Amino acid sequence: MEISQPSIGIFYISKVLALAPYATVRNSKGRVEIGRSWLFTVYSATLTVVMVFLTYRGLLFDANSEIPVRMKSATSKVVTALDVSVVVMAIVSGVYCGLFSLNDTLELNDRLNKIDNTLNAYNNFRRDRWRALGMAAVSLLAISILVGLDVGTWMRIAQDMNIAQSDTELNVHWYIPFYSLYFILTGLQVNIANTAYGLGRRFGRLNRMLSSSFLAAAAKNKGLLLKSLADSHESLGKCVHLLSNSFGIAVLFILVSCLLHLVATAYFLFLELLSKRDNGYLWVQMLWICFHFLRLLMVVEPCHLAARESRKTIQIVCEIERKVHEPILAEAVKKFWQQLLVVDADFSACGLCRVNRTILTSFASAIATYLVALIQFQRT
Amino acid sequence: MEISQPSIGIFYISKVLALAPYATVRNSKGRVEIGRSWLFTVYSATLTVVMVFLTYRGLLFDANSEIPVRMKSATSKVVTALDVSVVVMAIVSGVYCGLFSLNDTLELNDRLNKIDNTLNAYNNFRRDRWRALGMAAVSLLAISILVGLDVGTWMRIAQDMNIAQSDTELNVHWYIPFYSLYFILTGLQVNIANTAYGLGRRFGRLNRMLSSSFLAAAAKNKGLLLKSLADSHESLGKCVHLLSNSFGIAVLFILVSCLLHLVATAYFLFLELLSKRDNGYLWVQMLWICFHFLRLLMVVEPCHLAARESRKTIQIVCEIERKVHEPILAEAVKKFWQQLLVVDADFSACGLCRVNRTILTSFASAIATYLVALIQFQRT
Amino acid sequence: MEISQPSIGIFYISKVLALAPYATVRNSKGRVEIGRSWLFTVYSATLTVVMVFLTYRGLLFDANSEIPVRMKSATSKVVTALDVSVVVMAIVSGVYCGLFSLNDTLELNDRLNKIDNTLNAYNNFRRDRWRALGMAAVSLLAISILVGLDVGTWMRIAQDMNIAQSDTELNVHWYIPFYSLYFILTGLQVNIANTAYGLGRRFGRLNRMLSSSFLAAAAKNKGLLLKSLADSHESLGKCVHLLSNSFGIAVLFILVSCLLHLVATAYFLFLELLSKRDNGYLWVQMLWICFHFLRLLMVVEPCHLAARESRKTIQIVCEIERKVHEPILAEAVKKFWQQLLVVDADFSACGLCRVNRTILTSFASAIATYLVALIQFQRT
Amino acid sequence: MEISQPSIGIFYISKVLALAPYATVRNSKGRVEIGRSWLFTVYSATLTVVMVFLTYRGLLFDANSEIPVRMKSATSKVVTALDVSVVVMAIVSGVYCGLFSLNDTLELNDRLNKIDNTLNAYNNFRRDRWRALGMAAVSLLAISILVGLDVGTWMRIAQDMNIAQSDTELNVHWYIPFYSLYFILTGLQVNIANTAYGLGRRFGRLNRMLSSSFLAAAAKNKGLLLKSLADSHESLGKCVHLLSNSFGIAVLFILVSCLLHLVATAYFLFLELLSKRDNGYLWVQMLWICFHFLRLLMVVEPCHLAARESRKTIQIVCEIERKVHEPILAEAVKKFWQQLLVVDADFSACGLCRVNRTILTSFASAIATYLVALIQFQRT
Repeated sequence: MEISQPSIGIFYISKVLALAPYATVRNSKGRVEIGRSWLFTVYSATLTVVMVFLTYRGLLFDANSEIPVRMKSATSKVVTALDVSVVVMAIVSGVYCGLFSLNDTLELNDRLNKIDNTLNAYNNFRRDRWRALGMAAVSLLAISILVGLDVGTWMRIAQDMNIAQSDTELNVHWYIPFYSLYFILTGLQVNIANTAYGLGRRFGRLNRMLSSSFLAAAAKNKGLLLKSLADSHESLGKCVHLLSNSFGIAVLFILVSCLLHLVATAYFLFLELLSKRDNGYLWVQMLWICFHFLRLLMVVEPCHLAARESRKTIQIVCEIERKVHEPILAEAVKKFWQQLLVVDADFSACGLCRVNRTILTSFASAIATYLVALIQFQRT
Repeated sequence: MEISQPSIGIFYISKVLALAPYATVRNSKGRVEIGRSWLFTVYSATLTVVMVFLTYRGLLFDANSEIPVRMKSATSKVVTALDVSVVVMAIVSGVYCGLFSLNDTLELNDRLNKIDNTLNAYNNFRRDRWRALGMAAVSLLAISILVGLDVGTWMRIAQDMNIAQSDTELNVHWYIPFYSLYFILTGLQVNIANTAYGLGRRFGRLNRMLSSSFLAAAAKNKGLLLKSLADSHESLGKCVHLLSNSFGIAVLFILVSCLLHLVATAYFLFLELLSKRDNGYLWVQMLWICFHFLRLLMVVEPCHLAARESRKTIQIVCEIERKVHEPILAEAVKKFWQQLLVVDADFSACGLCRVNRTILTSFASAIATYLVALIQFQRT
Repeated sequence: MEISQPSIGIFYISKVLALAPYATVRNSKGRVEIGRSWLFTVYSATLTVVMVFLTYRGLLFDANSEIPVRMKSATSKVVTALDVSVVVMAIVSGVYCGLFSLNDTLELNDRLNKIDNTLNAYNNFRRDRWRALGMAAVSLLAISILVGLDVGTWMRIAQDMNIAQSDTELNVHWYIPFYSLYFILTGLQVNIANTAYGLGRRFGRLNRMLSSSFLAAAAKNKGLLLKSLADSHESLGKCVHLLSNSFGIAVLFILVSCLLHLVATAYFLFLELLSKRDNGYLWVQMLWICFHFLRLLMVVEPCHLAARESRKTIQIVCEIERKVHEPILAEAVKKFWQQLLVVDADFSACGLCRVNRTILTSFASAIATYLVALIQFQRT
Repeated sequence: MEISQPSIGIFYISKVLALAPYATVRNSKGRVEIGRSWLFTVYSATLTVVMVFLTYRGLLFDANSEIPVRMKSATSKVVTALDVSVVVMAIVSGVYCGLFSLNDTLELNDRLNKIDNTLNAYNNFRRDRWRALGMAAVSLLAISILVGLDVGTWMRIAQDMNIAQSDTELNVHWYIPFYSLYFILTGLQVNIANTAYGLGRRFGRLNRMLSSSFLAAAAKNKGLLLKSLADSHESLGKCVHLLSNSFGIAVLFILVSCLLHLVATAYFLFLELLSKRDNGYLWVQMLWICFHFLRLLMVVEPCHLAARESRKTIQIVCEIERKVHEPILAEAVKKFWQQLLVVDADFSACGLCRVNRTILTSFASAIATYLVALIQFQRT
């Protein structure tokens, strides 16, 4: 997990959302030290347990209410329970990752500090800060707007089904912890995306530096510069492995949540389209499909970008080999090419799957198969 | 995207079909310069928007007509809407690719000019021109014939269902923009196939030159020739990457269109075969299956051929290593083998999938699964 | 396609079955020359066309008879037509491969002669001849027995359904060309399996020779021996590619036939088990499942064995590197290791799929999916 | 198969469970010699045949009883028969593997003795013994508890359905051989997991030794130490191949058993949940799901761990290359890197599939697909 000064806003958002239980004090040199915050550690554990219990308490209350709002039919009960369960597993995995990844966070940030020093010619504090804040603001605004629309639509649905001998508005009011869990999930995805995007961006900066220093006395300094670039590439690969080892189960549960959410929400959209009972509900479900697809991209694209940027470095080095003539420089380029021969670039979610754009194709095939099967389920 | 003098006819076809908004003036040396044509740029954007709007306007008109011809049943409505949607996405992606790939087109054609100069012993202007014109003519003739047959069959179907209190012929007449979109899709596929086939053909010419110059004073010239061949192979690989980066989303949407078209048309053929209501409709649907399979091959085969031709070069170089004895020549062959160790050969459609003949197996499995599921859908 | 003196019996079986239209005259040196036999070329083409036409004529006759025996229900009609179609495509592809693979056959046999000369210490004429004749005899005996059982069972079924106003025995008698096509398919599979098994066996002999000559004046001869082994390995890989290029579509259609046959026969076995109408039919269908699984193994196992044997050579060479000290010998082993780094070992069926034991897992998954879907089809 | 002094308890458990028919006498040096035990060889074969026959005899008795307990409905009959069949195939494959893997067991233990001598600094007799005994005790306790719960639940179900004119308790009493087969399966899985975990643990110890001796006169000894580490890594890879060649079909049938068990038990849990007839049965089925998932992990995780540990050695060696300067030491590290370039690390179950955590994803997808299809089967 990355905590830098440009992206300190994302870290604060994750910290208040029980995902980054670390206390950071900025040094006079601009470097950010990281240490365990036991106050926020117990706060994160307590908040996760309490709000997960509250979310399931509201689920049971809706199921045991006089007039259920969401847990009405057996199919609706199973779909709603699964919808809550995937969010709960994703946020719990994210909090667990944040609690037990302090050492890997320290190693990742130390390596990133060294890499940033190496690539100081391509650092942009303003652009990085605005990109990080923009991504966090857009994600939080999107989830806030969709939560407001969803709660309003469900409040209207509850009012329509309301009977004078029971209250249905409180049933919608008891789903507030579920939407707060959605906020925690959004913060966790923003934090993971920020770290993975930073790794891919630094890989791209390394490739740009290689091409700008080797394809567009002095030879000793140039060889030292190439040695620094090779060390930075190896360190960036280790950083990718650190992020995978720390948040692999979180990414895996995010992917599972995205798959189940897309299938279930599309199935509900088909049911409402067949019934044609409400139009605003259809638009809200379409927005939910967009949100789930966007967060799937937000977890998939950064890993694919990092892998691609890290895998084109060997082609750049091959060109450098075809262009180098100096003995010590050619030996250094040979060492770099040998290192790049066996680099493990792809992001792995605990070894279950490799996180790249191929996951999108697998997700699309699985969504189509399960959706069609559910249609046959409904007709029968 | 390739624009050469032998294949200038395909470029003109793509230009009038809103896919190649580039102005090319032939030099006195025979080289074709390429520049943005703002007249054809705005023409391509305007034509795409206008005819897409007209196609969907005709779709809505058919759905809102007194007697619908194609949008009759809910299953028919969904299938017809999806049939129009995949064509619209494919042609829009192709036009978008053609609008924002001028720089990559310039780089690809510059590299191809250098490669053609290197392999001038294997260039055949007459054969290349006739192959390109033949492929374009066959594709345009096939789509023209199938459009005429489809509109005639649908006109007959509309006449059979016609009632004196409504007009059904105009419903078929409003599907003309959809068939024009089919023409644009055919032109886009011809352009992509021409570029990819040219890359694979040049890879094969490079392999032939390697085998004819190294397996069947002077040594310095021979080593320079091998250096040119190695540079040509690297440039051809970069050309494949340029084509993938420029038209990857177009190829991906073409593949999606082919998959959906094959599944939907086969499902309609099964429905008509079960009903046994019309025989000419069955033959037209069979021709549509042939056309969709042929265009799937036309987008899949060139990429597979390019990958295979580029991947056998390393075996040829290994034989050259086993046959070479000259010091400078052996060093050059060693450099070539090292370069060929890490070549990225497969064509990638935005990283979603690798375009080769394995896609055919995946398509066949997916088609069988979805088709059988649709049969169970219809029986229920 | 391999035609050697030990396996000349398999070649004669394939020749009389319209699969090997080659005229071979044995030399005084024991080498078998191969040339096109226009008499057997036109015989193969004529026999294939005639018996394919007869098989489909009998299919149409059964469908148009007063009391159909196999083409009774629409589901039965589709299953029986597909059962005939896969056999027809497989045998036609095999005959087409045999007609247009004379040059590759010549190259493969020339390479195999050189390899056999290199590995003459491990050649066993008696064992190879008895293995080839045993495989051919077992396959022909199995298909003969199953054809007799199938025709007897169908004759009994026709007699049970017989009505005095029609003849049903002639309906079974018109399926004789279909069973002859099964014989041609068995011969084609035997020929392909013999060639692929020979390639894998020679790979294993090469590995044994490497381990027995390098792991268990003189150094110059030993280096020459290693050069011969490296050339033999490269030639064996080219032989695998020759077999793939010649009979890839035949192997692909054999795999398609095996998949469709297993699914359809298992579905019919489930139908008969549900009906419990006949027990001998159930046993015959179980034998057909065994036969289709065995021929699937007969086409899959040899390719997997060849790939495994060719892929363990690099490990043997790595051990030789760790054991070699002589300068020229170490250089030769380095060249061999470099060659083995980039060997294309897996058998490819026209690039559609890689033929190994992974195909068995894919087949099992596909069979389970389609079978379960067909069960839901039948219940509905 | 591994038989060491720390893990001698697992060997004894496997020996009394007809899985390790080997007689071992401990030497005065602490080394364990292994030889065929014909008494236990015939005991293993006789016990396997007898109890398999008894399990199927009880299955037939339940099917032919007046009031069947488990083989009541046709769906129940098929599910129960498949449940018994997968266990029978798994235990039979395990016994067959144990009977015909004496030579590979000898080779594996000789190699492991050499590796343990090489890595004697990281051997922990107490920790290894307690880990092996703990894993065996936990697995046996879990299967014992679940067998007791399952037999008690089925006894209660039989008592509820009991009619005065028949006995149903004996029907449950005749399923005792099936539960004994479950015990044999648990012992076989413990033995396989112990061997695979030992291989992965030794790979990790080798990586730790490499990092502690090369990253944290004398140079000759250090080079000899690296040569020993390289030999140990190659020997560990050969040990993984020995385990795969010996117990590949056993692992494959264990995977098939796990897949079928998870699908069938989940389907029965869904049926009972829909019926809501018994709650204790639901809890027992949930425990069975946990047990099948845990044994799937117990067969999948060790292979994935071994592959990962063996695949990070090349990265460690790359760092050593970047840190080494001594000529003979650098040459030794170059040899080690060359060896690690082409290491076959993944565990293969007879080539059908590669055993790693990707199997979990494939299993999850297959389970979801078959389960949903079975739900549609039940509703229809």
